[PDB]
Order: sequence, then structure tokens, then C-alpha cells
Amino acid sequence: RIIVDPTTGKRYSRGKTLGKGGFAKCYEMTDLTNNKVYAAKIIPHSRVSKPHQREKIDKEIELHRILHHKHVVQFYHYFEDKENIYILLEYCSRRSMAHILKARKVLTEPEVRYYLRQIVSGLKYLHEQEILHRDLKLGNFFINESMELKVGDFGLAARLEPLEHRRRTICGTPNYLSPEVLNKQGHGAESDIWALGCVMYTMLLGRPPFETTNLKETYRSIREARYTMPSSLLAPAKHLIASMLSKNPEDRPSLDDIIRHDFFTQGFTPDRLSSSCCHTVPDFH
Ligand SMILES: CC[C@@H]1C(=O)N(C)c2cnc(-n3ccnc3-c3ccccc3)nc2N1C1CCCC1
Repeated sequence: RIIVDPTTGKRYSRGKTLGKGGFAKCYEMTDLTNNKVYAAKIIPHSRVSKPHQREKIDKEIELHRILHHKHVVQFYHYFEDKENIYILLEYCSRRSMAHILKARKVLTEPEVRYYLRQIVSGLKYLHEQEILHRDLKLGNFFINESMELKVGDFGLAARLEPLEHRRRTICGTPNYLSPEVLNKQGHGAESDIWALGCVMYTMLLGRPPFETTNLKETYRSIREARYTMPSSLLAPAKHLIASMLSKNPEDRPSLDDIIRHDFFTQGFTPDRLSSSCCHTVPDFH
């Protein structure tokens, strides 16, 4: 099937399905005018009848369409026709972290340092652009053919705000709610740092440091910021995770402080990682 951009030219071929992605059904989509393939969201209007979810996508696009970084999903184009809304994004053949970790359960440090360096780099970009991702989670870290990491799904993203006028309500439902955001103080840049801690944790142990149900039963526990630190962690990793998951946010480290932590400096880290690290654990040193 051929899909023409009625505002322009401009013809596209639609290929393989890629699965469900909330409102979007995903499909491979080829721009016939340059023959590159792209991962596309296709949201029919029927599913965006209601004004606030209509607004939810406008923002994702508005915020996404200005982002150019090697570790941020490269937004290509978007257009609409009578039936559907169309968003083409960087095609990431080797899926997400979420997929990888299910296979391998738990990762070796060199790779954790390999993947985190990339999550952290992409996030300086956004954070310096004054944009908060607000949903860092293994699912939203996309890997490509050449084993490179890009952060995507900017569906719960927002611009930084004056701390007095900021959104207090939990927007959407993140994977990792923070203490501050639970005391109704709103999502800060550090609330992203929070998520990174939980994420590193998961990568090293295959289970999150706190429940991810967003149930009120689980709220005191997060607010206290108390969790099991297992002995299986070397001290560098232990220490780093701890500072990242500080209870009060203004104690959490900066992104620069993070890539410069012992965990980073006194291990070894590959420039290139094989594709077999998707399924198999690597060789020593
Ligand atoms: C299009 C939405 C999302 C995405 O944003 N990108 C950039 C992406 C980029 N590349 C792929 N991609 C390409 C080949 N396989 C995938 C894929 C499939 C499942 C999960 C993640 C990626 N998928 C992407 N996805 C998937 C999320 C869930 C279903 C579609």
C-alpha cells in the first residue's frame, strides 16, 4: 500500500507491522523520494476524537520535531490524511533495552556503562534544551542495527517550568514515580535522574528497586526512598545507584557528575558492542 501526503507531493510505501504502541499502530514506512525506511506511528483520528488526547499528540510532535541528537530518536516528518495521523521516526532494527533485558535478564557492567553513557548523553541534550522526558524506561531506549542507543517516545515530555507555576498532578503514568513528584511537587530534571537510578538498578539486577504499579500502597515506600541494596553489587555501582536515588532531589548528582563517577572511570567500556549481546553474555575484560 501507497500512502500519499495530501499536503505535499509526496508518496510513501507502507511495509511490515512493528506492533502496537498505544494509540498508534506501528508500521515500516518508506519515503519513495529518498528510499530510506522509517519506523512510523499511525494514529487514526477515530482514536483521537477527544480534545485532550488530541492535544497529547500535538505536544509530542511539537516537542519532538525540533530534536537533533545522536542519542535522541531522530524525528523525520509527520503528516495527516482523512483517516490517519502519520509520524515517521528513526528505524531502530534492534528494538529496545526492555527486549534485550527480558532475554538476558541481567547485564554485565561494561554494557551497563556502555548503555548508560548513551542514555546520559542524549539526556544532557534534552535537559540543556530545557526539555524533561518524564518517562525514562528500558522500553523507551531504542537500539539500532549498529548497537547504538536512542531515547524515544516523547509522549510524556514537557518543557521545564518556574517551580511556582509548575504542573503538580502526575501527568500520564510513568514507569518510575519519584518521591518529590509523589509529595505533589511536580517533575524536575532530577526526577529524570531518579528514573536513571531505577533504570541502572534494573539493568544490574533485572528487577526495579521499587514497585512499578503506581498503587498508593507503594507510596510511603517510595517517599522514604528505602529499598534493598543487594550485596551482589560492587561498591562503585552500589554508591552511584544510591546517590541517583537520593530521597530529597537536590542531593542527586548532575549528569556530568554521573558519567565521571567511579563506576564509570575505573572499569573498562567498549566503544562497539556486538549484536550477540542481545541474546548472549560477553567474554571477560
Ligand atoms: C515507532 C514507535 C517506536 C519508536 O518510537 N521508534 C523510533 C521505533 C524505531 N524502530 C522500531 N523498530 C524498528 C524495527 N523494530 C522496531 C521496534 C519494534 C518493537 C519495539 C521497538 C522497536 N520501532 C520503534 N517503535 C516501536 C515502539 C513500539 C512499536 C513500534
